[PDB]
Parts: sequence; structure tokens; C-alpha cells
Amino acid sequence: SIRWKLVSEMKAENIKSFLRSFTKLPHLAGTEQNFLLAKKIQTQWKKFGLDSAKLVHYDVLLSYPNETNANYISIVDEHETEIFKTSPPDGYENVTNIVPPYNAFSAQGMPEGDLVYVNYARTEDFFKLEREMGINCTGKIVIARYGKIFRGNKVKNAMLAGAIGIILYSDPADYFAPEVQPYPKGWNLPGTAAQRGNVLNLNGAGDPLTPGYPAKEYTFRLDVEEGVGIPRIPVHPIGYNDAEILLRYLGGIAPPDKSWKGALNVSYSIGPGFTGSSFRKVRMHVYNINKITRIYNVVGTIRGSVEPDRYVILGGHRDSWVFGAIDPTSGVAVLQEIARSFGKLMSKGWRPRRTIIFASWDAEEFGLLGSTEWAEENVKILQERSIAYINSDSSIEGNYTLRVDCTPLLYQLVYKLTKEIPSPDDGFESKSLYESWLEKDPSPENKNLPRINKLGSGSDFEAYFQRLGIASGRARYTKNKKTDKYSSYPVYHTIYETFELVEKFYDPTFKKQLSVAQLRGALVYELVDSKIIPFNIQDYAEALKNYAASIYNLSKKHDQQLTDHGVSFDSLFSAVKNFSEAASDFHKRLIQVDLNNPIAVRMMNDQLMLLERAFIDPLGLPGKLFYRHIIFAPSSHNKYAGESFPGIYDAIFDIENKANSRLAWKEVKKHISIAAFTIQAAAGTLKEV
Amino acid sequence: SIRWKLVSEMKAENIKSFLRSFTKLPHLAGTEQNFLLAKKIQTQWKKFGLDSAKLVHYDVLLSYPNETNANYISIVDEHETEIFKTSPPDGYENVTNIVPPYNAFSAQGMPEGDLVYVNYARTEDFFKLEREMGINCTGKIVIARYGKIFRGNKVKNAMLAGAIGIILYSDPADYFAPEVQPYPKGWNLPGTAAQRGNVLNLNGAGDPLTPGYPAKEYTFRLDVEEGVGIPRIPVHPIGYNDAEILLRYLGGIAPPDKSWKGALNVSYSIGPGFTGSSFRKVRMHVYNINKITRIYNVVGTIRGSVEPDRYVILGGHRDSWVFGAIDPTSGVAVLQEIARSFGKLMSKGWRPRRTIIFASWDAEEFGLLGSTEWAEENVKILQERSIAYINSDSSIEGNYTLRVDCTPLLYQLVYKLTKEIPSPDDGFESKSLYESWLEKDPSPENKNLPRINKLGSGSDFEAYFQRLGIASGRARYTKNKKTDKYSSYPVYHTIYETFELVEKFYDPTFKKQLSVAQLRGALVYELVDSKIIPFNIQDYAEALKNYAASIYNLSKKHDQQLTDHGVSFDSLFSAVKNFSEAASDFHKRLIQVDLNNPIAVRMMNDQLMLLERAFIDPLGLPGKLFYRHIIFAPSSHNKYAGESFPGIYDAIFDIENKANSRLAWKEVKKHISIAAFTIQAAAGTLKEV
Ligand SMILES: *[C@@H]1O[C@H](CO)[C@@H](O[C@@H]2O[C@H](CO)[C@@H](O)[C@H](O)[C@H]2NC(C)=O)[C@H](O)[C@H]1NC(C)=O
Ligand SMILES: *[C@@H]1O[C@H](CO)[C@@H](O[C@@H]2O[C@H](CO)[C@@H](O)[C@H](O)[C@H]2NC(C)=O)[C@H](O)[C@H]1NC(C)=O
Ligand SMILES: *[C@@H]1O[C@H](CO)[C@@H](O)[C@H](O)[C@H]1NC(C)=O
Ligand SMILES: *[C@@H]1O[C@H](CO)[C@@H](O)[C@H](O)[C@H]1NC(C)=O
Ligand SMILES: *[C@@H]1O[C@H](CO)[C@@H](O)[C@H](O)[C@H]1NC(C)=O
Ligand SMILES: *[C@@H]1O[C@H](CO)[C@@H](O)[C@H](O)[C@H]1NC(C)=O
Ligand SMILES: *[C@@H]1O[C@H](CO)[C@@H](O)[C@H](O)[C@H]1NC(C)=O
Ligand SMILES: *[C@@H]1O[C@H](CO)[C@@H](O)[C@H](O)[C@H]1NC(C)=O
Ligand SMILES: N[C@@H](CCC(=O)O)C(=O)O
Ligand SMILES: N[C@@H](CCC(=O)O)C(=O)O
Ligand SMILES: [Ca+2]
Ligand SMILES: [Ca+2]
Ligand SMILES: [Cl-]
Ligand SMILES: [Cl-]
Ligand SMILES: [Zn+2]
Ligand SMILES: [Zn+2]
Ligand SMILES: [Zn+2]
Ligand SMILES: [Zn+2]
Repeated sequence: SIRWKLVSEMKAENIKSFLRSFTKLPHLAGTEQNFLLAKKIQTQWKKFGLDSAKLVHYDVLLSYPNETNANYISIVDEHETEIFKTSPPDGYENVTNIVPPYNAFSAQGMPEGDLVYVNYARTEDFFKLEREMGINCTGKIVIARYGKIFRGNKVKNAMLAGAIGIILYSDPADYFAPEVQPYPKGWNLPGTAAQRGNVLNLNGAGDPLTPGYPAKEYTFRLDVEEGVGIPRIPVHPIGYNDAEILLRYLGGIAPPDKSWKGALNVSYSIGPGFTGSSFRKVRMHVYNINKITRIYNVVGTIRGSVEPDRYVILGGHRDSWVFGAIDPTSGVAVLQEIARSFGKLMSKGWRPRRTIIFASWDAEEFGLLGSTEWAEENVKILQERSIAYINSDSSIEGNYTLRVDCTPLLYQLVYKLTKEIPSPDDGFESKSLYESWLEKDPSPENKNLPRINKLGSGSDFEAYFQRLGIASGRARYTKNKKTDKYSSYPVYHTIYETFELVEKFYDPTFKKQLSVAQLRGALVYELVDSKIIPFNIQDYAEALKNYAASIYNLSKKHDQQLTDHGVSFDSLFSAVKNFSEAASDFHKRLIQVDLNNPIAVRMMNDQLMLLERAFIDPLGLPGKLFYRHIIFAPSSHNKYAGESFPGIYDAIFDIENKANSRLAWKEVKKHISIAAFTIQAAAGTLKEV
Repeated sequence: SIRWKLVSEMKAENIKSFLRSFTKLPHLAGTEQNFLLAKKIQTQWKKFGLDSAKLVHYDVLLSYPNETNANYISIVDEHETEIFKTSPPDGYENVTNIVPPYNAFSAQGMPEGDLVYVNYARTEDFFKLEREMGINCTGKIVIARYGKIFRGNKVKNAMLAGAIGIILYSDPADYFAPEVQPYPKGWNLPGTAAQRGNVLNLNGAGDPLTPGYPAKEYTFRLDVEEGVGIPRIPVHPIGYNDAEILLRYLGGIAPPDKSWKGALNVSYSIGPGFTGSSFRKVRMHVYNINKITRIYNVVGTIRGSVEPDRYVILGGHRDSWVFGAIDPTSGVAVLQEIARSFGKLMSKGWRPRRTIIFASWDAEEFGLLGSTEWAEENVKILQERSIAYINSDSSIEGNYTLRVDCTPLLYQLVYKLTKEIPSPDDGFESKSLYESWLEKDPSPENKNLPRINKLGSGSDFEAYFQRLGIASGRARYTKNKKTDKYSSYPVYHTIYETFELVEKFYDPTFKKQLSVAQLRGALVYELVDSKIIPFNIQDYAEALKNYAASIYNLSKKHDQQLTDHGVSFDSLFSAVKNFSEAASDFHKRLIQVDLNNPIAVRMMNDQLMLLERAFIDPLGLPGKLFYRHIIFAPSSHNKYAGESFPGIYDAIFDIENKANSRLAWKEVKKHISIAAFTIQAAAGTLKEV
């Protein structure tokens, strides 16, 4: 088949050669090297035979350290004397423009005060501090370990708790795998290395200065003081050698339980303040600058021969913090090999039914900026014509098994395709990727199916799925959750994401990366070439039944309050029942369509394409204009995680502590009502008459 | 042709018989008689052969007088003694449930104070009072004449000026045509009759309690105190015999110029307060009740034979204030004759290409409620599938010539069809409706074309056009603007809208009403049956050039401020130029489409259908979530009038009086930028690649 030709043409050695060629130098967004990398990708796409390959630019707010006013954290004594001040990989000694560690979009400032340790700065950590531990973070500098949640959530939470600065650090508990040596001898994080990353709270907005509209040359810009999501306190990241020094002499209360203690040889006492030391106060000194900077997406096409006005997007970012050999450049290499394989099909006369859009996004590391600005520019055509969005970010975050996150529409296609892709895993040499994935990560809701996760955020599908309602999916290799307890991977967002790390420690044969390229490309192929779009709406019906049971179950502890305030889930369960009936009826009619009647086929394909769109509410979610999907949103507590029925979940979260119970329960009733309507409206789009 | 069979089958005598049958009794929304009228229409549609004819209900907030606490206005002396208190047509003496005059959704209250006359309570009238005349309306009861603008705008303006109540009255200057006798001898307004009507400021919201979502049984409802658009002061309407008594002894300043003087034998002095009289203070006593009440739309279909998933809607309201023989029942009679004629085509084997949706809306008089709630219920299918909405409200507001209001997409079709409809006008017996319309109302922008107006609001197309972006149009007979200076028509919204009024004074032969039925039906036919949707996008390009010139011209008096604040219209003119090029290119390709290739035709029809949608911004306009069209919105000063580039217009309106000039000019820059983007995005939807 053509699909088999596409998959079998892809080669591990080509992905290896692309990855080596793209990881010799840093390629930070907005810098010359990342523009050169865009031009290299564009030249390659033209060689591969794509119909178009254009640079599309925007001028967006980015953030960089000031080369002549370096950031640092210090400890001073009571005489204001500085007692302590916080401070390339082998083969890269001559690389001169590695950006020093910082947290992009930090406020500027030089706050000084007592230090308080806040664990992971999660919502439950700050609840514990205020409600159980007697700690008031107002006016304090807080120190938080990285991990568990998106770092911009930590900064939001610290600001809500009243902190005047937050120091982020990498605890070995979270970034040092047991019995692995630090880079370069192994793949662990050395104590000298800090994790970069932005600390915005954009909630889907894109460029901070231009929410809603693409950041073109003429575009209106908010004043920078009003840029969306920009934090109002300084934030800076340090490695664990420096953090150990800051934590060692903290006094005050002991850590409240083992879940607050990391792995350093310190007490993990909370503060505020020091004991047993010259150590008196902590200062931060953070002077990153925010500047409007040009970014460049590469956007290419293969136009459809039958339905050129229908799109499948394969998009992945290419900007990195340093070399980014895993994040994103492993995905950049996969995307080039997928485009090369589609080019080889074209060289033998093939053309897809629908149009493929290839996209290499810029400034993802600064808040999904290039992908979101392109969505904002092209929203009218994208929302009326897009079948699906397949991401192409990091392909290799671990070497254990596959991880897939996608809308329920795509479950059956994912399972189908993984059965036809050879497994790359040791011991599975005559078996499919589906077989090894099922053995290694079975779904909690059905032991005979591999686990597929909900979509959250933190990569470039966000605007497509959560704002525009375009069915989306992502797939990559990952670690074993049962045995590997570190967050992300040890060297994430550090200088040590090198080609050598990937080849020596993650995937020497490049077979695991190859299997990811084959699955991402095969997904695009099936979506773009199949006469009937390969979605299954009965899987969505089943997913809604699960989510409705889950939110109802979370309500049970409030049963008396539901009764007293006249709150019922009946309308939500009724809408889900109606949706299930409509989805069953729709599939019964779909198998009857006359495949030789192009309008009959197009009408049913439009119902398949527009079903995800029905869940999009233009009014958005409370306080979040750009999260419009009523079934899924990024968790308010952790942008990386997806939350189901987010309007209901957020209304009932911590409800027992709301000042006004009558008002709080009416908010729960509002979001139940909106979810019921939205599901019923979605069901209505499937109806025959 | 089939079109000629549709048009020629319609008969003046059938419209007359329908109108007589629907105007014998009042049919106020939410009352038994208007539910019976829905059932009568449904039975008729089934007889005519429609595929479906269903009642679709909602439970919405309505407002009615309290039968046991009647409303009134009084004058009291300084001893609190009431000195004056304000207080069926021939053949209708036995009709028992005529609603007394009131303004639906008035606040309740019994305010007492000095009276001030405020002319038409327009924005410019209150500017004149405060800025030129030295009058402070804070704490006053104001008295305003009806006319010029929507009455809910008057109430909004009075509330902003600080009034504690507003009395509305019908001045003969505005509702008594010269040398015409009052009803029943002629068609003029008697001095005893008051004009009913709602005084909400909904801005497109629909039912006050359920903005965004259809008002179903399970739906969340705002508390009534927070219902959208409900005024916070009492409002009540009176006839001119009563108003003359209230105005006669007003003292204080003389009327400032002749434009403030009406036609009563009083001075038109402004107040506050009285002179020359027992007349000391005015009181209002208004105790209407707001109640959730069931309403019923009738929704029917004729399903398309080729594209059943594409819709043309023919919708008109049927609720009235009393008998409503002009408003809306003349349109109700037209809609039945159109549906009957489509049924006759079906009886000979015809079926349309696309689906026709017929709709008889309820509660239009209470804020477009039935049409807007149905749009909110069905938004997902309507926004993806609707070609157009044709209204069927009043057909006969005067007897001079045609008036058409529609999107530029529809101009060429309207002109085309009117050439093929016989003119009903005396002296035009062998000529077309186009010919008589052109002679009587030539367009100011092109003397060789009849005038077509922009869409504003005040009837049921509003949600379809201004919220959802579905091309809309309306047509009706109207008065001669050059010679007839009264507002609306004299007996508008009074008890005297009777069948006898229409037959004796407006259109005895029913030929003018017939010509309106033929044009509304022919529009539906062409939109629903033509293989290529009959829109012209080059007419839209021309309209945008006109609107861009107009808003730029309004800016000229602020030239120095544009320079000082760095405001430019360049991006707007650039987007309009790009749109014109894209529209020309699109029509060049459209004439080349292979009419025998169904997917090629459907792709181009989708571009025609989705073009109006490109102008819809889900973020809405400032303070108005439900006005989303960037090119048109109802004027902020008069809901009945359409305004072009409303975001820019409202930002620059009265800008010289804004407290903070820097902030005000940045708002103008924001809306110019949004308009430029939106037009460029619309152009992008037309592009081939
Ligand atoms: C699911 O569909 C059912 C059947 O159409 C709807 O049930 C109606 O519910 C209303 C109350 O909302 C009752 O007044 C009707 O009598 C019901 N009709 C039945 C059971 O045949 C139900 O409302 C729909 N659910 C939603 C959320 O729209
Ligand atoms: C209309 O189309 C033109 C041509 O594509 C756009 O012109 C570009 O304008 C930007 C500034 O916005 C310049 O940087 C480019 O050099 C222009 N290219 C030209 C003239 O070929 C113009 O921006 C579009 N208008 C809008 C509102 O998008
Ligand atoms: C960088 O810091 C130096 C030293 O404080 C300062 O003079 C300069 O303005 C800073 N640069 C920017 C772009 O703010
Ligand atoms: C925390 O400290 C601040 C400032 O010293 C004070 O305003 C606030 O009341 C305290 N709040 C608590 C303990 O919740
Ligand atoms: C890669 O797989 C090998 C073999 O199972 C294992 O020893 C190694 O730890 C894995 N690497 C990472 C980075 O997990
Ligand atoms: C109508 O007015 C009477 C007299 O004030 C009052 O008793 C009654 O409650 C009112 N009805 C409603 C529905 O408010
Ligand atoms: C109008 O009168 C009110 C109340 O008496 C007063 O508060 C206000 O300052 C006055 N405002 C004017 C003349 O603008
Ligand atoms: C109807 O037309 C006749 C003849 O021109 C005219 O006398 C009459 O005033 C018109 N009626 C109305 C209500 O304008
Ligand atoms: N993927 C980047 C950016 C995510 C975001 O800004 O949403 C990170 O996790 O740091
Ligand atoms: N057509 C009615 C209702 C209009 C509206 O509420 O927008 C009137 O003008 O009174
Ligand atoms: Ca933007
Ligand atoms: Ca509603
Ligand atoms: Cl990915
Ligand atoms: Cl109308
Ligand atoms: Zn990434
Ligand atoms: Zn990253
Ligand atoms: Zn009407
Ligand atoms: Zn009316």
C-alpha cells in the first residue's frame, strides 16, 4: 500500500543525520541561528518536492538576559556583606552564544528578605503552608523545586501567596535517576546545571502583547506593563549545588512529612529565616529584558487533488533553549524525514486527497508563540477546513514505550496504525508497536487497550485544539512510569541536551525515533488520504460517559450542599445519553453512504470534521478567553495536564473554602448547564434531519 | 421557470384572507391566543406539504402589567393631593384582553420629583442639556417624545443622565401625518392612544436570564436582578392628550431652538418644575411584573434533494402588542402565502437543491427572544450550514415604494429579482418593481441603482447576521422619506393596528403586500435552488471601500490628534485593497468552475457561504459580547440603525470629551487594527492557495 511505502521509506539513519546536523549550535528563538535553521528546513522541503515552503514572520515579545547586568541570587549578612552568590558540554567548548540560565519573562527586581521553602509550589503546597503549617509567605522570597507542574503555575501560585521573588531549582529527587552517572558519563543532571524556561501564565493567549490577533507589523500592541501573563515578581533558576547552600541553614518548622523532603543533604526545614550560621537574608538580582523580536515559522504544503480546501497539519517547533537535542530537535529531525518520505511518494506520481500543511514553528519555548500567532492569522480558514493537527515536538523523552495523547476521535486510528508499525523494543523483534505498547502501558479503563491520555497543554497543538476545536494528537517515546519517578528527563531544558546524549544513552540505533516518525507520518497520511475521515464518534461518546461519571463522583462529598443549593447533574447525564444515541445513529448511517456520490460523502465528512468544533464556546472559560473547549482545558493548576469538564471542575474545586456558598454553588450550576447544552448541541450536529 | 411559477402562484386575495384570519384577536407573546396562532400556522404548513412543522419552546423572561395594581402618572400639589392622573377600536368592543399600554421590562417604582423635558432623549439631546443648556437631569423625572431612535436607547440615556423615571409620549409632530384624520376616519394616531414596546438594552443577548445559551428547562438562569439589559428606573408611555397636560405648565428655560418644539399647543419649555399653575410635582406609579413564561416558535422544513445540509431560513415573528395588523401580522400573512406557494411547487414534484427552514418566531416584541433563543440552540449547525436568512416581519409600513436592507452579498440578487416582479404602484402597470423603486428611491452612491440600506437591528435577523455572520436581508413597502416626516407609521404599536386600517388606508388591493411576498419568496428560491450561490463578493469589496472612506472622513477633524498619538488608517486601507483584489480573483475563478464536478462546485459554494462568517469576531465588540460582526453593528445610539466599522466609530465618537486622551486614542488604534485584520482574514478565505 501507499501507507506501507510511506512508512518503510523512513530510515533511522536519516533521522540520526538530520538530528546531528541541527544540534551543532544553539538555536534560541529570535536569534540568527534559529533563522538560519528555518532557511535550511525550507531549502530541504523544496528539495523534497513540496508544493510550497515559505517563511511566515511575526514580531512578538521575547525575553533574554542582559549581557551587561547578569542575574544572580545571593545571601547577605546583617552588615549587607555578600557571603554567597549563585553562579559548555565536552566537544562544545568553542560555542560562544549559549544563553545563561534564566526564566524568560521574569519581572525585574532586587528583592531581599527571609527565605521560605515551598516544596513544588503547587496549589496543594501553598494550601498546606497557609492552612496547616502556620506559614505566611507574604513578603518572603520563596524557594521551590521544579517538577510535577508547569513552572509558570508555580510562579502564579507564589504571587497569589504574597511572595516577593521565587527561586526555582532542580532537586536530585526529581532530576537525578538512581544509579545513573551525571553527564557526560551518564544521562543525569550535574549539580552545576539549571533548567531554563518561560514563566508566563498565558492561558492560550499567544504573544503577550497581541491577544486574539496575529502580531503583524501594523498590529495594535498592549503596553508592555499590561502584556498578558507576565509575572510581577522576579524568578530565576539554579542548580542543586547552589540550592543546597541556600537550603542548608533554613530554620523554623521541620518539613511536615517526607513528601516535602528532596534528596539533598539538608533538613528541608521551611523557614522563614536561617539558623546555625553569616547567613541572614536572601537577595535576588534579575534584570532580563523583554523586547519585541521577529520570529519565523516555515509553512509548506502538498495540495490535495480532490479536496484541496481540507487540511491536515503536521507541525512541530524548532526553537530550543540551547542545543535542544531532545526538545525539540528530535522532533525537528522526525518532521524532516516525514516530509522527505511524502516527497518520495510524490516523485512516483502520488498526490494526497486533501492538503497537507507542514509547519516548523518558532518561539514555542516562549509560550507557543509562533504556532499560536499563525492560528490567529489563519483562524477563518483553519476552523472551517481543518481535519486534524498532528504535533512533531520531542520524539524521545525516554526509551521504554510509546505515549500518545489525543482526542477520542483519533483513538481507533492510533490503535490501527500502531499494529502495522514494527516495534523498536528489544525482545519484540517480530511484533508490532501496538503489541509492545499494550504490554508496557495498558489503559486503566480497559486492560486490553494501550493507555491514551487526554490533551493538556505545553506544546503547539494548544491553540488548534483548545481554542479552535481541531482534532489533535501527539505521540512520542517515554520512560516507564511504574519504575522511573523523576520529572520530564534529567537534562531537560539544560545545556546537556546534546546529540551525544541521545545517541549514547537514549536510542543508539535510532529505531525508537524511527517508530515515532512512522506513526506521526502514518497518522497524517490516513487523515489526508482516506475518502471517509477516520474518526470514530462512538469512542467520544464513551469518553463523555467516563468524564461525566468522574465529575459526578468528585461532587459526592458535597451531597448535602448539592441538595441544599438545588444543584443537579441530571442535565449533563441526559445530554451524554443523547450524544451516545446520536453517535450510534451517525455511524449506522455512515456505513450506508454511497462512496460513489461525492456530495453524500462530503456531507458526512463535514459532520466528522465539525464534530470537535461543536465543543468550542466562543465565550471561553471563566477568566480565560482563549480556552474555549468545554470538554477539555489545560488544568488551572498545571498547564501540562488536561482536565475534563474544566468549567465544572474549577467551579467545584476547593468550594468548601469559598466565602460565599450561595454564589459558589450557582457557579457550579452555570457550568453544568453549559456542559449539558454543549454536548446536546454537538449531538445535534450529527443528526440526519 | 420554477421561479415564475412560485411568484405567479401567490395571490393578493390569499394574503388578505390570511391577514383577516390572524387579526381578529390580540396575540401577545406568552398568551393563549398566540399559542393558538402557532398551532394554526403549524396546521397550515402541514396542509401545504412541508416536510416538518414543529413547535419549539423556550421559557424566557417576559413582562406584563399587574391587573390589580394599574400603572399611571400623576401630578400632585404641595399638599400631596392628586390633581391629575393619566388614564377597543370600532368593531372590537367585545375583545376583553387587550393589554393596557406599558413599557415591558420597566423597573417598578413610585418616583416623585420635578419634570424636565428632554426632546427625543437622544445622545445629542442629553449632550445639549448638560453641555449647552445648563440642565442637570439628576434626580428628575424626564419626559421624552417617542421617535427617531429605539425607545430602549432613550431609557439607557435617561439612566446615564441620572433621571429617576422616564415618561415616553407620542407627539403629533412625529405620529400625526398632515391632513389625515385620526382613526377610524383616517390612519392617524388619536390623542388617547399610547405606543407599547420593550425598553431593554440587550445588545443582542436574547432572553435576559440566559445570555449565550438557549432557555431550556434545565438551563442556568441569572438572578432576575442581574438579567441583561433590564432598566433600573420606571418607564411608562402616554398619548398626547395626557402629555399636553404634563408639558403645559413647565417653566424654566425656553426651548433652545425649533428642533426641540413638537406640535402640541404648549411652550416646550424645559423645566425643571412648573410655573403658572396646583401643579407641583410629577409622580410615576409603575408595577409591571416580570415572569418566566413559555414561548413557542413554529419551525418547518423542506429538505434539499442535493445539499440537505445547507439552509436558507425564511423567518418572521407572529407575536404582536395588540392585533398587530401591520406589525407583524402583515408579514405573518406573507409568510403563509410563500409557504403555500412552495407547497404548490412540491405538489408537482419539485424539491429544492438545499433545505428551506421556515420559522414563525415568538416574543420578538420582548427583545427578539424566540428567534435569538433558537439561534443559540442551533448555533453549531446554523453557523456551518446556513446560506442566508430572509426576514418576514411587517410587509406594509407605508404605500410609496420598496425598502430593502441587506448585506452587500445580496445586492445583485435583489436587483435581479425586482426586475422580474410586476410593480404594484399606480402608474407603473406595465413596468417592474425595480423600475418603480429606482424612480422613487435612487441610491445616493449611484443614481442608476435603487437605494439598499445597511442592516441594523430591531427585528429577528439580528442574531443571524450580527452574532452568527449569516447573510441576511429584509424587504417591505414603506413611506416616501422626502415628503413623509413622521416616525414609523402613526398607529405603530397601538390598539389601532387593525385589519381595517391596512385594507382601507394602506393597500386596499393587497397588491403592494403581494409584491413583497413575491420578492421574499423569490429570494429564498434563488438562494436555495441555484447551483452556484447567488452572492457577489465584488459588491462587498466596493461597500468596504465606501465604509473605509467614511470612517476616515469622520477622523479628519482630529488630524492633529491622529498625528500626535501615532494613529493611522493605512492598515485598514491596505486590507480593503487586498480584499478587492481577492474578490476580483475569486469571481474570475468562479466563472471557470466545472459545473459538472460536484466537489469543485461545493468548494466554491463553501467560500461564498463562509465569506460573511469571516467578519465575526468571537471576542465581540467592547461591552457587547453578542455583537460580533466587525463591519456592521446596531448603532450604540439607536438599535434600529446600522453602523459601519462600529468598533472604530464608537472609539472615536465624542473623543474630544474623553478624560484620558492617551487611553482614548489607543482604543481607536486597537479597533483600526482589528478591522484591518478581519478584512485581510476575510480576503484570505477567498484565496485559491
Ligand atoms: C435529551 O433528549 C431528551 C428527549 O428529547 C430530552 O428530554 C426532554 O426533556 C425535557 C426536560 O428538559 C422534557 O420537558 C421532555 O418531556 C423530554 N422529552 C422526552 C424524555 O422525550 C432531553 O432534554 C435532552 N437532554 C438535553 C440536555 O437537551
Ligand atoms: C495587503 O497585502 C500586502 C502585500 O502582501 C501586504 O504588504 C506587506 O506589508 C508589510 C507591512 O505590513 C510589509 O512588511 C511588506 O513588505 C508588504 N509587502 C508588499 C507590499 O508586497 C499588506 O500588509 C496586506 N495588508 C494587510 C492589512 O495585511
Ligand atoms: C542592560 O543593563 C545595563 C546595565 O544596567 C543597562 O545600562 C542597559 O540599559 C540594559 N539594557 C536594556 C536593553 O535594558
Ligand atoms: C500575612 O502577612 C501579611 C503581611 O505581613 C498580612 O497582611 C496578612 O494579614 C497575613 N495573612 C495571613 C496569615 O493569612
Ligand atoms: C535506555 O534503554 C536502556 C536499555 O533498557 C537502559 O539501560 C537505559 O537506562 C535507557 N536510557 C534512558 C535514558 O532511560
Ligand atoms: C400585583 O399587585 C398586587 C397589589 O399590589 C400584589 O398584591 C401582587 O403581588 C402583584 N402580583 C405580582 C405577581 O407581583
Ligand atoms: C447634578 O446633580 C447631582 C445631584 O444633585 C450632583 O451630584 C451633580 O454634581 C450634578 N452634576 C452636573 C451638573 O454635571
Ligand atoms: C396610500 O396611498 C394613497 C394613494 O397615493 C394615499 O392617498 C394614502 O395616503 C396612502 N396611505 C398611507 C397610509 O400612506
Ligand atoms: N514547552 C515549553 C513552553 C510551554 C508553554 O509555554 O506553554 C515549556 O514547557 O517550557
Ligand atoms: N421590533 C420591536 C422589538 C425590537 C427589539 O427589542 O430589538 C420593537 O422595535 O419594539
Ligand atoms: Ca497575537
Ligand atoms: Ca438565551
Ligand atoms: Cl509531540
Ligand atoms: Cl421584514
Ligand atoms: Zn518542545
Ligand atoms: Zn521545551
Ligand atoms: Zn415586528
Ligand atoms: Zn413591533
